[PDB]
Amino acid sequence: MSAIKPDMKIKLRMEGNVNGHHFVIDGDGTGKPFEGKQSMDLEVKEGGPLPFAFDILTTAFNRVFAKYPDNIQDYFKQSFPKGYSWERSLTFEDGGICNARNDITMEGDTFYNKVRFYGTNFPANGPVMQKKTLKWEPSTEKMYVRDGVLTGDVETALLLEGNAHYRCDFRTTYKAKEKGVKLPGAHFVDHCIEILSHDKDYNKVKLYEHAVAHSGLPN
Repeated sequence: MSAIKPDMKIKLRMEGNVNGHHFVIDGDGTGKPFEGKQSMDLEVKEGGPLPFAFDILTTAFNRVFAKYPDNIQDYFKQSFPKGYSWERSLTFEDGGICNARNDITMEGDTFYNKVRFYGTNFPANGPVMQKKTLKWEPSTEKMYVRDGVLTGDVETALLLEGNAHYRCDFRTTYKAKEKGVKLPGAHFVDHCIEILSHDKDYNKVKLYEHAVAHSGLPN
């Protein structure tokens, strides 16, 4: 019997600053850790309407919601009940840079998330500050160990209006709270993130993510 139930609740608070614009966003959702699926309702509480593309934030709103096969060590499920934290750099092709972190805890059937998101050096004429993004392309996260730390690299892109892509490189470090959770072997995580619904200025958003771990093969 596991600390992690087939159905778990999610409670989040994000505070952040992009190009000097302060905001606070709350989230409430549910997910299925063993199926690799989560959805959540987000609401901007302060700083709305946001003057930048909501899409830059969405990967910051937990790899516990990833379907892991038996033959890959699941570092994220093994980290509970005490939990884990991640730190992420997002590097955009036009010099925009973000730093995000999440400290994740579990109380009963609920994951609590303390999220911080800091963004700077977005050009005022670029697609983030002009709100020209449409979605993230599905991508594959490469997981590996660097200097004894579990590291995930993604090379991906935002689709823009007008048949263009805006490229972004992600690097995330993941750290169990508990001393002694064994690191996994190198592997991949396929993921897809989608905004299912939104209101006029993206003050209320429903967000969905699906993630599957694998070793790079078909069988």
